[PDB]
Amino acid sequence: AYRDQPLGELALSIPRASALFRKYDMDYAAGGKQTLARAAARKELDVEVIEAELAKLAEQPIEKDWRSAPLAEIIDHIIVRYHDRHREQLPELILQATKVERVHADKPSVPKGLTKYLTMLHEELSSHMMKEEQILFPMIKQGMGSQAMGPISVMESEHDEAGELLEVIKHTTNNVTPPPEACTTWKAMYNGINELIDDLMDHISLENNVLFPRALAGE
Ligand SMILES: [O]
Ligand SMILES: [Zn+2]
Ligand SMILES: [Zn+2]
Repeated sequence: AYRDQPLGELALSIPRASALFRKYDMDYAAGGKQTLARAAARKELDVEVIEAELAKLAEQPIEKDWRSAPLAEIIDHIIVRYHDRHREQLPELILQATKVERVHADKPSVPKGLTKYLTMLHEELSSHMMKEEQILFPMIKQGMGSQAMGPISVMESEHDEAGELLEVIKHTTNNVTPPPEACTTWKAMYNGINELIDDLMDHISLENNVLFPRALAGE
């Protein structure tokens, strides 16, 4: 009965359900408590079609269940797979945007402002990830999460803010769709933005749907 399960649960139990949700712009990362039925109702989408899509994906076995992994292992994975990867992706994308805005400034379809908006995202992310790595994650590792509800809600507010900056980047790039005039840098950059959105959503999902709720529950 997938329509009745929360998005976050579905994304964690069905391999690549996250990619299905991305296609429909369903926020499983910050909106993970919503039922699929609700999220579908909000978007005016046929849930039965989405349920069939999920059933086909569930045919693949699941590769690794983060729902049961120890919190310290989740944290080290976040740092290596997501935090450090964002520290490399974003500056690359900023450089590519700088060049595109420079060279194609006079094309009517150029994504004007993209360099600044990627830089804003990068700046918010850098300070956010440092708070996590230096202050919050160490306390969660020592089993102190159930006394950290204040801090954790602050981090979830910051995840929501990063979500808003993603929407701005989407808006500036026509939902990350290159015009017919785009060169290979411009196309590659848009592919990299999509990759960044994928990773960021999986990163935030892992924190909002697994790490933080388990830590608050006393792990
Ligand atoms: O994060
Ligand atoms: Zn993080
Ligand atoms: Zn975070």
